[PDB]
Amino acid sequence: SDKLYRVEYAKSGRASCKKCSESIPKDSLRMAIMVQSPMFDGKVPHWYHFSCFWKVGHSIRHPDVEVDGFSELRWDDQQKVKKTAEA
Amino acid sequence: SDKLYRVEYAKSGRASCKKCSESIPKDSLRMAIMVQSPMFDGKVPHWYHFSCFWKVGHSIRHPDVEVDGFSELRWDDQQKVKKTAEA
DNA sequence: GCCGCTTGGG
DNA sequence: CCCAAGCGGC
Ligand SMILES: [Zn+2]
Ligand SMILES: [Zn+2]
Repeated sequence: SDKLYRVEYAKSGRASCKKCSESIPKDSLRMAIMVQSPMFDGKVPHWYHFSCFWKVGHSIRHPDVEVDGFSELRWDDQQKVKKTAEA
Repeated sequence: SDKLYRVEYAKSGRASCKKCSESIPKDSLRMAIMVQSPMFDGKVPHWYHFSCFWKVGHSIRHPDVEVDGFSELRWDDQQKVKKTAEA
């Protein structure tokens, strides 16, 4: 995927939020900025809590196309993403 | 539990049959005799392919009460175990 | 318990 | 890609 963002239910509880540095609980809704690695050739996620992600300021117009993983979210959460992005 | 035997769909494909020595395929029906390790507070399974389990002299009168995991098997496999035990 | 395979974080 | 945790086998 060449998308800039990723959203998903946390696969583990081990990722640390880049903003607040607190861990992100398994299964919770988390979002990443996908960035190029300096260790190897490929993208790595910078994970944030859902709310922390928005606090650091993004202009995502069409979440469905711009955020990888969007379509695999529960409808409930897809709507929370769209809603949040628009505001 | 405290039961001597366990039956389940194999959690991996890595276990080797203690009768025939061949690997037990992931998700296949497998059976174990359970033994207490003197090295740690935990039970160790000797796994077997379903068919091989009966060829080594392991024997079962009441699967329902003797074999841990029996009631969680698919109906088909419950009747297979019960039938094979009676035989 | 120990260890290797697999998964996940980076 | 490297490293470490989680899981599975024993
Ligand atoms: Zn955060
Ligand atoms: Zn066998």
